[PDB]
Amino acid sequence: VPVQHPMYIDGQFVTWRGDAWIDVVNPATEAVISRIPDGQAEDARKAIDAAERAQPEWEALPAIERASWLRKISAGIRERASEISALIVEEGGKIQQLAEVEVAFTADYIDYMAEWARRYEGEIIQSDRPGENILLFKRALGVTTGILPWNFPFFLIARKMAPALLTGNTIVIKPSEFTPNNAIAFAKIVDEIGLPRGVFNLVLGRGETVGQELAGNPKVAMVSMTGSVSAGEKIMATAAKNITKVCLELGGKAPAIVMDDADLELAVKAIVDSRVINSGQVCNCAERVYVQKGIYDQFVNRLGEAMQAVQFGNPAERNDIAMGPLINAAALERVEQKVARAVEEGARVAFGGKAVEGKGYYYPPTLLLDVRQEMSIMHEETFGPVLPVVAFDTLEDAISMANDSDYGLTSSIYTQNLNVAMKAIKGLKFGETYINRENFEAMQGFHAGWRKSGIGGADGKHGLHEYLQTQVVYLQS
Amino acid sequence: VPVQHPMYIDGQFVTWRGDAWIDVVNPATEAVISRIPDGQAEDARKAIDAAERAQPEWEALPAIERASWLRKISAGIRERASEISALIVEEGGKIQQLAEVEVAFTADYIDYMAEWARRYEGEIIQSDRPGENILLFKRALGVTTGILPWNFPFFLIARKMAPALLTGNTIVIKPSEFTPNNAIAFAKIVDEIGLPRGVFNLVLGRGETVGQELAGNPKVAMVSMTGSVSAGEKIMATAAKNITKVCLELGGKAPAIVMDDADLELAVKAIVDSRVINSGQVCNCAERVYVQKGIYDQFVNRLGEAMQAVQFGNPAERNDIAMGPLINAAALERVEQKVARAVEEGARVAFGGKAVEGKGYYYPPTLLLDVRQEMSIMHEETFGPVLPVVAFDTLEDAISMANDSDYGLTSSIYTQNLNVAMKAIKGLKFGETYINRENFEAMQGFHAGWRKSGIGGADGKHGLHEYLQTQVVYLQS
Amino acid sequence: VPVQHPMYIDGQFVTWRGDAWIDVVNPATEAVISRIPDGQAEDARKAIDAAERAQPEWEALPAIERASWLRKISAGIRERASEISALIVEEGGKIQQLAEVEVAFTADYIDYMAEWARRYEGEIIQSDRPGENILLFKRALGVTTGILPWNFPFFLIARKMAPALLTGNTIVIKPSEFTPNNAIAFAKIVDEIGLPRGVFNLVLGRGETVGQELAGNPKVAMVSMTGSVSAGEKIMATAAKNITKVCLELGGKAPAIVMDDADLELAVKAIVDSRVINSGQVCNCAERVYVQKGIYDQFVNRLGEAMQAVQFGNPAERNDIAMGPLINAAALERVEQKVARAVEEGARVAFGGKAVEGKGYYYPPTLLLDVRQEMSIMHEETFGPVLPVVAFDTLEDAISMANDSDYGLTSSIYTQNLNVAMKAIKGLKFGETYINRENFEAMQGFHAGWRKSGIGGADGKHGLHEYLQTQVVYLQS
Amino acid sequence: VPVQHPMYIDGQFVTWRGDAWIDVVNPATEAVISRIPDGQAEDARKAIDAAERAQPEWEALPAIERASWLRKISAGIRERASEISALIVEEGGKIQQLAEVEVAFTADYIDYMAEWARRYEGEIIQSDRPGENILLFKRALGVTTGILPWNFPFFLIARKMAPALLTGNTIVIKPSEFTPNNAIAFAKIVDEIGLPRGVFNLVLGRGETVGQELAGNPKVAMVSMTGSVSAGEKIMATAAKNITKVCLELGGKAPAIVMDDADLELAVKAIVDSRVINSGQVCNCAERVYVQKGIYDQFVNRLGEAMQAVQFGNPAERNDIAMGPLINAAALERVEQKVARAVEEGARVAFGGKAVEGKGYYYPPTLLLDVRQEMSIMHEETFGPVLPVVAFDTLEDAISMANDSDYGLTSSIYTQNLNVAMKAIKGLKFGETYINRENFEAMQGFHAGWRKSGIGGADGKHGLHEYLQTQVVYLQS
Ligand SMILES: NC(=O)C1=CN([C@@H]2O[C@H](COP(=O)(O)OP(=O)(O)OC[C@H]3O[C@@H](n4cnc5c(N)ncnc54)[C@H](OP(=O)(O)O)[C@@H]3O)[C@@H](O)[C@H]2O)C=CC1
Ligand SMILES: NC(=O)C1=CN([C@@H]2O[C@H](COP(=O)(O)OP(=O)(O)OC[C@H]3O[C@@H](n4cnc5c(N)ncnc54)[C@H](OP(=O)(O)O)[C@@H]3O)[C@@H](O)[C@H]2O)C=CC1
Repeated sequence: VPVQHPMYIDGQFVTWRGDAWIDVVNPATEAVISRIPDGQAEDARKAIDAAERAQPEWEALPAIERASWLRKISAGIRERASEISALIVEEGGKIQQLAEVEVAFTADYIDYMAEWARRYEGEIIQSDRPGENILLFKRALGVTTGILPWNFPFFLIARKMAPALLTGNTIVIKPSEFTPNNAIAFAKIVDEIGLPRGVFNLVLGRGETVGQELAGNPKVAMVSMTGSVSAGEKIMATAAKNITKVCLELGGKAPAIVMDDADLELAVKAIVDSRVINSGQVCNCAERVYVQKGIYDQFVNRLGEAMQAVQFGNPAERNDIAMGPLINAAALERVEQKVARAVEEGARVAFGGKAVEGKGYYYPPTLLLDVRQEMSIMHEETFGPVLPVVAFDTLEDAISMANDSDYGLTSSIYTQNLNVAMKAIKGLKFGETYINRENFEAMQGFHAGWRKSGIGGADGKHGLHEYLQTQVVYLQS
Repeated sequence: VPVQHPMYIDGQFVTWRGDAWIDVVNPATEAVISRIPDGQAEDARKAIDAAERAQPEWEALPAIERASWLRKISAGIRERASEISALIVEEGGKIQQLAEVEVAFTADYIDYMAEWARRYEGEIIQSDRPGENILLFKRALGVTTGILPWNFPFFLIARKMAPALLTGNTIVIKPSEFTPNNAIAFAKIVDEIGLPRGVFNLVLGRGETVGQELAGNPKVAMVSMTGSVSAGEKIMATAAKNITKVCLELGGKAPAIVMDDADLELAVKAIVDSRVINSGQVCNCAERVYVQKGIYDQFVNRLGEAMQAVQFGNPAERNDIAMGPLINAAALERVEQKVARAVEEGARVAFGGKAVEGKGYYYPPTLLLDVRQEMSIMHEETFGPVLPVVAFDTLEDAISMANDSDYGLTSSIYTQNLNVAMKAIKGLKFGETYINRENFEAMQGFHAGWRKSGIGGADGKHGLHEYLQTQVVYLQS
Repeated sequence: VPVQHPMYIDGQFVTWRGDAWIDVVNPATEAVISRIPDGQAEDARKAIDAAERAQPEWEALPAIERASWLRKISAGIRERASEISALIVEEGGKIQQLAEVEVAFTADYIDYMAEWARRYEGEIIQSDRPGENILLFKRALGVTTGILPWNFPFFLIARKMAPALLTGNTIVIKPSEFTPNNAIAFAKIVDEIGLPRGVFNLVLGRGETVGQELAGNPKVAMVSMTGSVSAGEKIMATAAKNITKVCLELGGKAPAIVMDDADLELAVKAIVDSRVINSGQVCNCAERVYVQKGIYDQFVNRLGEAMQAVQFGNPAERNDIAMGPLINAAALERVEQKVARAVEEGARVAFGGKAVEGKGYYYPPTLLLDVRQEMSIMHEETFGPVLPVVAFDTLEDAISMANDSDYGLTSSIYTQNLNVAMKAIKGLKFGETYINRENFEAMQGFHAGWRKSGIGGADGKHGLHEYLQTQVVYLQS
Repeated sequence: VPVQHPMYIDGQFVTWRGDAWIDVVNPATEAVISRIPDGQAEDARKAIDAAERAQPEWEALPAIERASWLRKISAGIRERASEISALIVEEGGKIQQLAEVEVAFTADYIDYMAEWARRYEGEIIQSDRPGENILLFKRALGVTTGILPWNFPFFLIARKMAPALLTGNTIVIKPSEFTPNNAIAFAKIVDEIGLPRGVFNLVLGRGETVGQELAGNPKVAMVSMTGSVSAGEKIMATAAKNITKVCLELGGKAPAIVMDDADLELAVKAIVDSRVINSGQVCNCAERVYVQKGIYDQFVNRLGEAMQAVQFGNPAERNDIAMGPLINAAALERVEQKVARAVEEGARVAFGGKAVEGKGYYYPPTLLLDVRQEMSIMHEETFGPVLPVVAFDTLEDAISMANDSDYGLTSSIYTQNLNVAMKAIKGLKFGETYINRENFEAMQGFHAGWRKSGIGGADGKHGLHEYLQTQVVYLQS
C-alpha cells in the first residue's frame, strides 16, 4: 500500500491530520509509490518556531561539535546508500548508476562541509584610532530555509543543510512535491543519530503553500531555493516583504563552444556524457551547442551517432540504459511543444523528435540542426533531452551568442589554443567555464550564476560564507 | 532665480524638456533653492543604456587606470570642498562643521577605494582531478544603480560609485529628491576631469518613478539603495522580477547599553556627540538608550544637562549651533505624533517635547524617560532628535531588549569588565558593536545590518566585493 | 632482550650493519629498553635520495588522494594507541594519562591536516598590463626534514610530517636519540598501510651526525627542528651553506602574570595543571611566575599547597602520580646546579629543592620565592619542575619583565579588567598569550615564537603554508 | 672635489671621524665621484640602538599615519627625480632612461606599500573550547636591517624600508659600497620631511664590517639582503647565532625557453629588451636561452642581429646607447675568464667576446652558441651581457634543463599551445614564470626564489607580510 509520510518537526516525526493528500508517482511505471501531506503555512511555522527555539544552543556549540553531528549524518547515509538510491531512482526516474553516485557524493559533501568547523575565519582590521581594535567576527544568520526541486533532490538537501548547520544555523527544508521520499529517508537518518531537536526540520507540501511560508516568514534570516526562474521570482518577491536574504540557483541554458582545433573525440564524448545525467533535464548540461564550420560536419556526425546508443526505459528494470523518463506529464508536454514549435522556425530534426506514447514519460534523445540564435528554443529551459546545434564563424561570434542569454550559470569551451582559451575565459559571462571537459561542479568550487541564473551561491568556501554574517566590533581601548 | 538642473547622461549634461518640475527647498529658510526635473523611467533607461554601452571598455581598463580616474574625482571634490559643503548645508540643513567633514571624508573614501585596484583577488583552488586547475576570477557585475537618501547624500554617492567603478562597473545614481544639489556638483566634477562617457550617470526625479526603473530594469546587474525599510521593500520586490541583485542599507533603531561600571563622562559624551550628527536623523546614533538602576540616576542628569546646551537654528547663519532643522514637513510631523503618542503610553518628557512653530522645521532635543520596551516609540524609526531612556536590571535584560528589534545595523555598550564586554559582543545581534566610543563606521570596516536593516553591505574589503562576482574556470589539462 | 631497531628508508625497514649502537634507556627504571643504530650522514642521504626520487609522483597526486593516505596513518595510530602510549611512557617517562592524550591528539592532528587538501589556495592578482593575468600558485618545496626532541616526540612526528605530506612534500625524520621507539612504531604503521615508497623516511642516530646531514644536504628544500636554542643555532648555521629554508621551535621561558583582580582559584589551578605536563620539562608551561603584592601572599600559599599533592614515580607502575622522572642524568644535574646556583643569589626554597638520589632521575616539584628578574634562573631553560616566583607592583612592570627575555613563544595573564587584558595583549611580545586559562596550543592556531624562540611556525593554516612556496605566473595574453 | 658623505643615524647626519675612507668611482669615466666612511660594527650599533629606541612609538602610531610619512618620502623623491637619476647613472653606470624609470618606479612603489596601512589583517579563529575566542594579531618584528647590492640600489632601498616602515618596523640600511650616493640622497629626503628619529637609519661601509653587524646584532629581529649567493651564505650563517630571521634575494641564472610555435618577433624582442636592463648584470634577465631545433636557426639570426644594434658607452654622455659599463674591474675580469673558459669547452662566439681595454669597464654584448647544459657557463652568475644559447629537442628536455640549476627565482617561456604553457607552468621550478613577455616583476606580485635563489620574498601582500609576525591570543571567556 502506498505509504503516507509524516513531517519531521522539532526532533520528531508528526502524523499529518489534514484531510488532503499529495500523491507521489513513479515517472517510469506511473503508479502511486507513496503519499505526502498537503502541508500548509501553519505547518511551516511549527518547524520555523522549533528551528528558532533550537538555534541559540546549536550555535553555542563549538563548531567542531557541530561538524561531529554532520559526520554522523553522512555515516548514516552511507549505511543506507542502496535504500536511498532506489528511492531516488523510483521517484526521480534517474538511472541507477547516477542515483548511487548522488548518494555517495552527498555523503562526501556533508563530510567536506564538516571540515570547515575550525577553518572559517573573521578578521582583525587596523584602525586609524590610537589604541583601537576592529574585530570582525563571523556569526550565524539564525533560522534558514531550503526549498528543493526534483533534480538531484537528495544532494540538494546536503548542499543547503550542511553549510547552514556547520556555521551554526538551523534549517527547515521543503523537498519537492514530486520527489519527497529521499528527503523522508534523510530525516529518518537525522532522527536515528539524534541530532538536537529543531536544528533540522522537514516539511512536506506544495511550493505555493509551504514554500511561500518558508520564504515570507519574518523569523527566517535567509531562504535558499533551487529550481526555475519563475519560482525564484516568487520567492524573492515574498522574501522582500521582510528584507529576508535569499540564496537562489535557477539553472539556465548552459552553452558549449566547439572550435575546429578541438579534440573531436573529447568534445563529442564530454557533451554526450553530460546532457543526459538523468533523462537530460539537468541545467548544467550543454543545452546550446555552438560549432564552427570547419569542424561542424564531422562533429555533428559523431554526435548524432553517439546519441543513438543512448537508450531509455525504467531505471529500476534496466542498468544498461542511459536515460530514465521525465519527472512528469507537464515536463513531457512542454518538451514536445517546444520541439514542434522549434521545427516550424527552421529546426532540422536530425534524430528523435517524436514523443513516445505509453506508460511513463519518455522522450527520445533529440537533435536539432540548422537552429538559429534567434529561435525560441534557444531562449527557454528546454527540460527534455534536446540538443540544438547552431553553426558559427568565429570566436567573437560564439562568445557573443553564448553571452546572449538571461542565464549565466555554466559554460564550456573545447579548444587547444592558449589565446582562444584565455580569450573565451575573459569573454564568457558565466559563473563557470569548463575547458576541454564535462560540466560537473566540484564541491570545493563555487556554483553561482550571473544574471537571472541566481543570487549568492553554493559549495566551497564562498558557499559556506553565504550562511555567515558579520559582526564588526570597535573595541576602543 | 532658483536654478534648474539638467540630468547627467552618457558623458554630458542634458536639459530636461518635460513639463513638470520638482522644487528643492531649504529646510532652514523654507525657500526654493533650486529645481530638478521630474524624471521618468525613459530617462533612467537612457542612462542605463549608456552605462551598458560603456561597461565593456571601462572594465577592459587595467584596475590601476580606473583607480587613477577615481583619484581625479576626489581631487576635484577637495578643490571645491566649501562650495559642496555649503550645498549640503543649504539643502540638507546640517551644521557647517558636519558638512565639511562629510566632503573631506567622501574624498578620502574615494581615494581609499581606489587603492583596491591591485589588491582584490581571485583564487586558485586544488582540484581532485589529475592535472586540473580551478581558477576563480573576480569579474565585474556590469551595470549598477544607486538610489540615495537625504542623509549624508554626498558621501553616499561615493560609497556606491567608488567601489562599483574600481571593480569595473558602470553606475547610474539617483540622488534624493530633497537633496539633489550636491549630486549635481559631483556630476560637474566628473564632467570636468573627463571620466569616460557612460561610466557615471546621474538621473533626477522621484523614487516611485526614476527609482523603480533603476531597480526593475533587466539591464541592471545590481541595485544599491540606502534609506527606509519601506523603500527597501519596494526596491527588492521590483528587483525580484529579474532576479536582480540588491544592496540595501535601511538603518534602524541603534540601541546603546550603559552599565554601572561605565565611565559616566565618556558614555554621556559619546551618546550626545552621536545622536545629533545632523539634526538627529542619523540612524547609527543611539536611538534607544538602556541604563541600569545603579547608575541610571546620575547618567540621566548629566545627559539631561548635556542636551540643553544643544542649540538649533539655520546652519548657514550659525556656526555655534549643534543642530539644524529636519529635512521637511513630513519628518517634523511624524516626530511630533510619535512623541505625543509616546507620552500617552507613559513616556516622561524630561526635556523639550514641543514642536517649534515657524519658518523651517525644528524640533528641540527631546528626552523621554520611564519608557518601556513595549512602547511603540521603541519599534519605529524616530527621525527627530528624540532619546528614549529605558531602565534595566542586568546584562541579560539589556542584551535581550537590544536584540529585540527588526533592525540590526548598529549597537554600543559602555562598560569596563572583560566578561561584560565579551558577553555583550557574543550576545548582541548587530552588524556593528561599539565599545566605549561614539558610533561612526570606519571606511575599512564593514557597514552591514542584520534582519530588516539590510542585505549585503558597504565599506572595506567586503563592501568592495559586493561589486564583484565570481567566474570559476575548470581548466582540464 | 633489548630489541635492535632498523631504519625506515625507501618504503622498507633496513637492518643497520654498522658496528656501533646507541642504547635507549627508561628514565624511570634506568634499564636498557632497546637499541638504535648510531647512524651516519650516508644513512641520511640514502633516505634523502629516496625522498627525492618519490617527490615528483607524490606531488602529482591530487591533494585529496594524499589526504587519504594521511587518514590511513591516523587510523593505524588509533588501532595501536595503547601500544604507542606505553612506548612513550616507557622511554619518555611521562605519566600514562598524558601519553594517551598525546597519541589521540596526534591522530586527531593528522586528520585535521588532511582536511587542508582542497582548501589551501593560490591567488589571481590584478595586473597593470592590458590583458595580462597574474596567477600565484602554491607549490611544494620538495624534500623536507624533521629533527625531533624527546618532549612530545610522537606528536612532533605528525606536526612536521602531516603538513609536509599534505602539501606534496616528502620527508625524512630523525627522532630523538632518547625517544626513538614511538617513531619506529609510527614507521611500522606507515609501512602497514603501504604509503608510497620514499614519501616518509625514518633515520636513527645522533643530532651531530644524522641531524647535521638532515640540515646540510643540498637536496633538502627545508629542515624543520624542535628543541634547544643551541641546536637550532647549529642547524640554521649549517642550512646557511645551501640557503636552505629552516623551521625552528626552540621553546623558551614561558612567563605568567597574575593580577590581584585575578580569579585566585583559576590561576593556581591553571599554572599547576600546566607546569608538570610530563615531569615539568615542557617549554610552554609557566616557567616564570609574576605576581603583584596585593595577591602575592594568598597566591603563593594556594600554589605551595597545590604543588605538594604532585607526587612523582614510575609512570608505568603509577596511574595516581602527577610527575614521571626527567629524560636523563644530564637534565637532572643541570636542574640541581641551577637551583643551587639560584638559592645562592637569594632564591628562597619554599618547597622541594633537593634532588632525589636513586634509580631513575627525579626532582621534587620545587618552588623558588624572593626571586629577582636579575637572577640567572630567569634567563635559562630550567628543564626541571621548578617555579620561580617574582613579585611586581604594576602591569607596566610585569609586562616589561615578561618581555625581558631572549625567548618569545608563550605567555599568559590572569586578570578580569577589559583594559588590563587589552593592555597586556598589546604589550606582551610573544607568539602566544593565554588569558585566564592553561597554556596548550590549539591545532588550528599558530605555534610560532618571537626572538630566539624560533623561525616560521606550526599548526593551523600558517603552519600548513610553511610547507608551500609560491610560483607567480605572468600570463601575457 | 669628491664629496665626503656622513652617515644618517638617529634623525641626523653624523660626520665620520675615522681615519680610513672608501672611494666611490664612476664605472664609465673611472674617476672618484665621492667618498664614504669605512664604517665599523660600532657605527651599525649606534643606528640599531636608535632604531630600537624609536620602534615602540613608531609602531604605536596608527598604520595610516605611518603611510602618511611614506607618502611624504615618495613625494620628496619625485621632486628630485633627475638629481637622483643622475646619481644612479653616475655611480651605477646604467643608461639614463633606466635610471629615470627606477626613480619613478621606486616612488610609485613606496606609495603602493603605503596603501597597505588599513588592509593587512589578522584573523579570528573558531576554537573548540566553549566560549573561547582565538585572536590572531599581526604585530611588527621590531628592528630590521637592509643590506643592498649595486644593481637597482635606489629601488632596493624602498623595497626593504617601505614594507618595514608601513608594518611598524624601524630599519637600518647599508647601501652598497660601490653605489652609496643614491642612498645618501634618499636619507636627505627622509631628513627634509622630518621622519621620526631612528625609524630610518643609513650606515656606510663594507659588507664584511657594517654588513656583518647588521646581521649578527642580537637586537635585529630580521636582516634583509639582496645580492650574491656567497654573501647570502655569510649573512644567514651569522644571523644563525641569534636565531635572527632573514630575507634573502640572491638572483641567479634566469632561463628562457623558446618553442617553435613561438612568435619569433616577440621572443627575440623580449629577450633583448630584457638582458641589458643596465649593462646586462640584472639577474632576472634570460641568462640561459633554450631553443628547439625547428626554430633555432631563425631565432639565432634575428637575435644575433638585434644584439649588434646594442651600443655601449658613458650613460651621462649618451642617451642613444643601450648599455653602460660594468660596475667595476672585478666584474669585468670575471666576465672575460668565464667567456674564455666557456669557449674552451666548445662555446661558439657568434658575436662580441673580446673585452674592451680602456677607461671604464665595458664588455660587448656577447653571444655564445653550441653551448651545452654541462658547460660551466650555465652554472654560474655570468654578470656581463653574455647570452649562451643551448639547443633542445622537446619540452620535457627544456623544462628539465631549466630546472637544472641551484637557482630558482625567474623563468620564461615563449609558446602558443594551451598544453605547452600549462605544462611548462606546472613543470618549471621557479618563483616566477613569464609567458610571452619580458621579465619584470610587478609591485603587487611576489618576488621569491626557490632553492639557493633566496628565503622569504618581496613585493605585494606576501612581501608585506615578511615584516609582520603573529600574536595568537586565546581569550577564554
Ligand atoms: N502546476 C503545475 O502543473 C506545474 C508544475 N511544474 C513542475 O516543476 C518543474 C520545474 O522544475 P523544478 O526544478 O522542480 O523547479 P520549480 O521552479 O518548479 O521549483 C521546485 C521547488 O520550488 C518550489 N516552489 C515552486 N513554486 C514556488 C513558489 N511560488 N514559492 C515557493 N516555492 C515554490 C517547489 O514546490 P513544489 O514541489 O510544490 O512545486 C519545489 O520545492 C516542471 O518541469 C514541472 O514538472 C512547474 C510549473 C507548474
Ligand atoms: N673584494 C672584492 O673585490 C669583491 C667584490 N665583489 C663585487 O660584488 C659584486 C657582486 O654583486 P652584488 O649584487 O653587489 O652582491 P654581493 O653579494 O657582493 O652583495 C652586495 C651587498 O652585500 C653586502 N655584503 C657583501 N659581503 C657581505 C658579508 N660577508 N656580510 C654581509 N653583507 C655582505 C655588500 O657590501 P659591500 O658593498 O661592502 O660589498 C653589499 O651591501 C661583484 O660583481 C663585484 O663587483 C664581490 C666579491 C669580492
